[PDB]
Amino acid sequence: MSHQKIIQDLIAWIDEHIDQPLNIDVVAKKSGYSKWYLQRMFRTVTHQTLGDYIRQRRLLLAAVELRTTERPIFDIAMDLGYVSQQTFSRVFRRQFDRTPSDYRHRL
DNA sequence: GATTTGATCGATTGAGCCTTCCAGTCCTTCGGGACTGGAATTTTTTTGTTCGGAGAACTATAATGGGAGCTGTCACGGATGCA
Repeated sequence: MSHQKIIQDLIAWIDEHIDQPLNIDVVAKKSGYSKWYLQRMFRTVTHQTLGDYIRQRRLLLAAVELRTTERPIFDIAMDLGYVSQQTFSRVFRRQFDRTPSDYRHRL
């Protein structure tokens, strides 16, 4: 099996258990690889970060789960990768130049 | 609820550490799928012998008419063949 098939399955791996408390080290058990072999191969194809990749969409899916539902932000930290809200809001201001609170108020 | 700061898990990746994925080439080895001579075997028809079989003429005292066990009791009738 060539390597361009695996990252097609690696992105067919991730988007189904984002509401789960998921990490990179369980991907390496499911893909059988080591913990380090995931992060070299993503740069030949995407030229982005795969360590922050599973952390990017826990903003992007909390950009619709907070947006559609009436969920408050202090349960997003304990499940979607963090421990407190003071770090979750900072990753948003580097990505899309916004704060989480005034992200919904903009119709 | 929005942000400011210290260090540390992870690992931005960079090199550095190690055999297999598999086209099938080829190998010496060997009984199968090619039909075969030659040698054995067994009938399958063929040849022949011969004992019984079986067909056949002849048998010269004189012998000159059978019945031979039948039909033991249906009676009514419809045409018949005489008369």
